[PDB]
Amino acid sequence: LSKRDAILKAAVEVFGKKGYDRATTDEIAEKAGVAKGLIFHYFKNKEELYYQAYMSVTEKLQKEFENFLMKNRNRDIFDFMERWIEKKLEYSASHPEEADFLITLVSVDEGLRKRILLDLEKSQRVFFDFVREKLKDLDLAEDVTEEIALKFLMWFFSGFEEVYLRTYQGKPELLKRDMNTLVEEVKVMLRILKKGMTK
Amino acid sequence: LSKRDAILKAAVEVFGKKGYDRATTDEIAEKAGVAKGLIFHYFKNKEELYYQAYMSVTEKLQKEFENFLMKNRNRDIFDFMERWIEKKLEYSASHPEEADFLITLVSVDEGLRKRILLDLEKSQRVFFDFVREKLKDLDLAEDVTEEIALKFLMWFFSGFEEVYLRTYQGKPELLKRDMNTLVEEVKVMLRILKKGMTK
Repeated sequence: LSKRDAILKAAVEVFGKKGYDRATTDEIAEKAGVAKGLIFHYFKNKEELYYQAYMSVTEKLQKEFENFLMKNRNRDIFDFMERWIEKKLEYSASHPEEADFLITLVSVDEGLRKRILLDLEKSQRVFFDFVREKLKDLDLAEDVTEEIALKFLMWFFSGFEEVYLRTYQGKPELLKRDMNTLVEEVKVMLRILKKGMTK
Repeated sequence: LSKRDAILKAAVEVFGKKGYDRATTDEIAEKAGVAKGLIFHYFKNKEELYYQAYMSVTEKLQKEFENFLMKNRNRDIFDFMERWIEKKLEYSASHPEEADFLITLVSVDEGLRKRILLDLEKSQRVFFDFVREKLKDLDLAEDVTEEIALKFLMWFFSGFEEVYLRTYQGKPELLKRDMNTLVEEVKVMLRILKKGMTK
């Protein structure tokens, strides 16, 4: 790995296990196998290191979505979103160090947290842009405008993300035990969205 | 008003405008028209005062729901939830001092915030207990179990609450301008839930 990459990897691991406040650059350097001074060669400070690590992990998730989109782009949008949720769930289950790291954002210093939040937003754009265009292929139910359909999905996915985080954060074995039941539930919920939004 | 009630009223007003950290008991006493020492006669400290004020406002919202339930209990559950959302929205718009106060919870000291969060939960129980029993009257769509139906509603309402707060907190004039469009959207979304969940 390049020195920059070894550091970012170790940073994801140390921030994940210790949290933002208690993590030290000294700890990250040790984990990465580099002199303590090297962290400051590549990164201004702990804040910039955290930010770059958060961006590296987000970029990875963007890349997983890109790959999914190219392979599933012809599917009906409900079938597509269902499969994407299954893929997301399997990703989180198989990348526990990344998931642990991502949840630390809650407790990051207000300045850095504020600076980050919007980056994540910019980074889901492709998904909802896709949904918007694919809603155009549907025979939408009476009174269901393309705007209402998109807003409804946004709000439901927001609520699902919120409950998922509350339920599973820090609990990988619980997620492993619940996965099958969760997938079954997702399949049904996407069929409720399909049936309620289309004629 | 009783001395206790005058204080709680003023507390809702001062915490709403100044926030938890910057609000002082001295300011609340002045607002309430009582000697500074009286606050400590009724309340142990600022934390207990905030807690009792949050509970007083929550009790009020419980009472508004109770009144609604008794007057609308025979309605189909989708018609019922739609009308309840309309009533909630009109309440928030007509009680801006209460809404301003409620949103301060985010920034309350961790100990008190943790102690409070669950109280709000216990306090929406009647609603979801009602929804659970009323889902029994429906001819649910294939694959839609009463458990999946309840979870889907919970998650959607969570996402709606989250976006509403983000959009409208501190912005009463924006809510006033958007109300009509928001109500129209709610009517359609509840019809999508009805159509997707029932045969």
